[PDB]
Amino acid sequence: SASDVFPSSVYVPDEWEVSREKITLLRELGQGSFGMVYEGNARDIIKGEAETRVAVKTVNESASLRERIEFLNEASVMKGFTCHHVVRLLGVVSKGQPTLVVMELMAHGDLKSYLRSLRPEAENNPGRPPPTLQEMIQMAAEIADGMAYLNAKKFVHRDLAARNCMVAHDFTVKIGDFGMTRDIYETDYYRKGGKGLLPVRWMAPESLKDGVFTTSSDMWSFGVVLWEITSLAEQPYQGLSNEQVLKFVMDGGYLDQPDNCPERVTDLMRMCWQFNPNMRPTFLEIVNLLKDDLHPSFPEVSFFHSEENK
Amino acid sequence: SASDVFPSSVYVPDEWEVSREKITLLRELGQGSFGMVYEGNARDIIKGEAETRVAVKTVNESASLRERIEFLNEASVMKGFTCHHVVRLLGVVSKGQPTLVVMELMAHGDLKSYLRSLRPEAENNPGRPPPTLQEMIQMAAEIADGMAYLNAKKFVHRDLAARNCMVAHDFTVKIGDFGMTRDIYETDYYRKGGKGLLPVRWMAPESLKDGVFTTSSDMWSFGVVLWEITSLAEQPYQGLSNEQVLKFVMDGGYLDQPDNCPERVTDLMRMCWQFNPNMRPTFLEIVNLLKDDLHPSFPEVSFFHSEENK
Ligand SMILES: Nc1ncnc2c1ncn2[C@@H]1O[C@H](COP(=O)(O)OP(=O)(O)CP(=O)(O)O)[C@@H](O)[C@H]1O
Ligand SMILES: Nc1ncnc2c1ncn2[C@@H]1O[C@H](COP(=O)(O)OP(=O)(O)CP(=O)(O)O)[C@@H](O)[C@H]1O
Ligand SMILES: [Mg+2]
Ligand SMILES: [Mg+2]
Ligand SMILES: [Mg+2]
Ligand SMILES: [Mg+2]
Repeated sequence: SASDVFPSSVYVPDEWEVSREKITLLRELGQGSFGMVYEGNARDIIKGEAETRVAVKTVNESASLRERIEFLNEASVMKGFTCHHVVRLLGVVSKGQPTLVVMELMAHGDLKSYLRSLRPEAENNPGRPPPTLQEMIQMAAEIADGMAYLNAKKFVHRDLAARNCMVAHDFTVKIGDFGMTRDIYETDYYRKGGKGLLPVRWMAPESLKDGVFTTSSDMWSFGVVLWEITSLAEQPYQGLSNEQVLKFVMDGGYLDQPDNCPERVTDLMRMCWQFNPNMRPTFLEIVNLLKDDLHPSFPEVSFFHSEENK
Repeated sequence: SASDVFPSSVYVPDEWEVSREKITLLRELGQGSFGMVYEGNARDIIKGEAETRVAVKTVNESASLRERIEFLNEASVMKGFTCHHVVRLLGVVSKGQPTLVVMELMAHGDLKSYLRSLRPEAENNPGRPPPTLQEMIQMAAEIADGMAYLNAKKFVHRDLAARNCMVAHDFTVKIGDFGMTRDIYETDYYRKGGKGLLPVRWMAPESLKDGVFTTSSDMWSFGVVLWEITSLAEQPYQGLSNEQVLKFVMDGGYLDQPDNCPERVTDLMRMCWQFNPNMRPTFLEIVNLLKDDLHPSFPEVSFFHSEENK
């Protein structure tokens, strides 16, 4: 026997582990500043499905230690989430280099790019109109549901923005990009000490001031996401500097409604941009304002309608 | 930088990992033939709970390679289950020796021992009567619910018996012991080639004959569990040899009702012991026969009543 060598050498297998050769990579779907996203195809990673289209997130070998730490923690938080409106983790490859994070493919990429492509002028226009009021309401409901779920799990996303909302083949939007996501179970807030690049244009006054992040500051970013949707992904506060935005927002400033913004959307933004974080709605309330005019499938898949929303 | 060393050395942390020093062990709750079960106490393994009473499963260093393999696979299947009527995995310790599997404490141990302790004669009698009809129906419903869940997840337990049903502080019974559990997703059965000690007294005729195991053969074992409950954990087929049991059951034999067995319990056994596996009920049907006379909390916690039972 070599049963003494066993507990030393083979450990409890990680459920999430997929064998590297099961992954075939097709093309680049995105370059971050240190993170590649590929479209790919995977053999036998979902029970019953012989092959599964997928997105594969990696970090380049130029990744800093901090970047590797963050990707590592992004990978872990994703393991805990199961929601139709949150980008699904499907597997991890940790045996060898590079480390792959395998996720459901969101075929139309991120919302920001998607919105910009729907500008009439866009060189990459897909041949359909910009979003209808209906579609914008459906988008908002999906995003808020997904955010509602994460808040029910006691995480604050901290980086909600159209660039981090992913759009599927059927046009369903889902929250992605959990690098900045923090557990808030014990205290209901996450406080950040000083230095650390986070985009000030999506941030709540209190976060700008005290580095405090709550589900209510996610609500602030949600308003900015509504704004991107109704402006087809303009730059918020164009022609002001980050520094100028910081001051303005901390003083009570916020964005204007985009031209011809629907009154319903405008109304949600006003709620999102209440200075007092206590006064902003919850994501569950957002979904509740929208629930009567959504696709019929929404109740069958949403977090809001599920039993888990106890 | 040493960012090149990182992907080599630190991997995605396993969510289930608990640090060994968080575990304090109090006393032995059971010796298997190669597996210790301890009562213990764990610091900070459930969010919100400062300390958690627990059961800790290990294997001794005398464990064979096959035994270590099995414990390893028992640990993995448990990771996938979340049901009030299935013994909950809480964590694993894989850093160092020995490997610990940390589970919810089932304070009254296993049903078999529990039943025997309720015999009036028992030296270890706790000072309460044997189980009432009501309590036996509640037990049966809990076990069938738990088995219903596992079947919904496409696993066949293969070793259901009072010795593997665990009894909690509040007297709730839950399925445990997944060493023999097999995935049946693709085919709906698991076939076993020849050698491998499995107790013939809990087994279906077709399993005895063809080494085939289905949810319907789990239903067979469920009947035997009803029998143990109504006989206060007698030996099934006492005074016959395994060999004799094999032949008898394969021929159409089964157990007699125990003395003064309730007609309701008798009725379930008859269903469980239909020779044709197609003719036996499903665990969901069992729970459905029992649902109107169960504790009020049953619908709030059961698999049967949950949305997941889609
Ligand atoms: N699951 C998925 N399916 C399809 N495309 C995806 C995808 N995840 C990301 N992408 C594409 O790649 C781009 C970058 O994605 P993501 O937001 O995950 O990268 P990132 O480099 O910003 C992560 P971080 O902010 O933690 O460094 C997205 O804007 C999107 O178009
Ligand atoms: N979660 C738990 N809480 C309390 N006691 C437990 C327990 N799990 C097991 N025990 C006690 O230890 C005994 C052995 O438990 P278990 O059925 O897991 O051991 P085993 O050695 O039979 C596993 P295997 O069949 O895979 O080798 C049980 O009959 C029970 O009394
Ligand atoms: Mg990036
Ligand atoms: Mg991003
Ligand atoms: Mg044992
Ligand atoms: Mg056992």
